[PDB]
Amino acid sequence: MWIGIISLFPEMFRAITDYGVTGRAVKNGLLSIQSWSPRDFTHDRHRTVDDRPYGGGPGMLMMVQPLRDAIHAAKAAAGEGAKVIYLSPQGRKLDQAGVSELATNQKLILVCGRYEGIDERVIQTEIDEEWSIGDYVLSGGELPAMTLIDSVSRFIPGVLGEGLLDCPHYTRPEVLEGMEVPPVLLSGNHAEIRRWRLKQSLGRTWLRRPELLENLALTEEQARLLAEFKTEHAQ
Ligand SMILES: Nc1ncnc2c1ncn2[C@@H]1O[C@H](CSCC[C@H](N)C(=O)O)[C@@H](O)[C@H]1O
Repeated sequence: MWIGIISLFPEMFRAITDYGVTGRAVKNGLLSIQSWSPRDFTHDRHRTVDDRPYGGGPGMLMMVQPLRDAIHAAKAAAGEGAKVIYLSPQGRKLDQAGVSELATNQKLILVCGRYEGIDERVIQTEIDEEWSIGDYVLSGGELPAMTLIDSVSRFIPGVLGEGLLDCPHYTRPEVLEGMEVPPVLLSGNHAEIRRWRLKQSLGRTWLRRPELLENLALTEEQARLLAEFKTEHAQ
């Protein structure tokens, strides 16, 4: 996987380039990242990158020419089949399934807005798809870009060595403040353990995200474990 970045603050990406799973993938070559900043495509003395919006409005928009030039340069480095993504609260809402679709590309170019955004005609001319990390607003496309890169990298084979929320987890000591590790975790029974996990997963998804379960086709075993969870919950 190759990733080109267009952003006014390339340095922010160090958060993904130098730490954890992501930094190691990068140091090992599973992942590469280059960035072109619109600031280096500026022609004026003040290096201008924002511009006024037609029709009035609150903020600024990214100046079009320095933005397009930065995008063109990433396009030139990357070539054919490099999907251009614009991070935007107006794009498709990201979820594990879309992360899957994205992880399927070998080359991506991510476009990071600042201010109130980018010119509609640049989106229509330069971008293949818009993606949002969630129904809320950030002041930049960097975190969203890094978020996209992080979740997707987890699918590349050397990076790490289905409907429900995960179950609770436990690790040393066996009793922490009078609270014990559920005894099944301590038995060695592979299936009694797997059963407790699926059951806790079903119950948590019910308690916290009942709507995920409605989009799930449960097996009879899952229905029984849920029904069983719901019952020992009324106690
Ligand atoms: N939830 C979210 N997902 C992805 N990008 C987001 C985001 N919130 C903000 N951004 C990024 O940061 C910028 C500033 S906020 C922009 C909101 C503007 N009303 C909209 O039309 O664009 C956008 O250009 C976007 O790239």
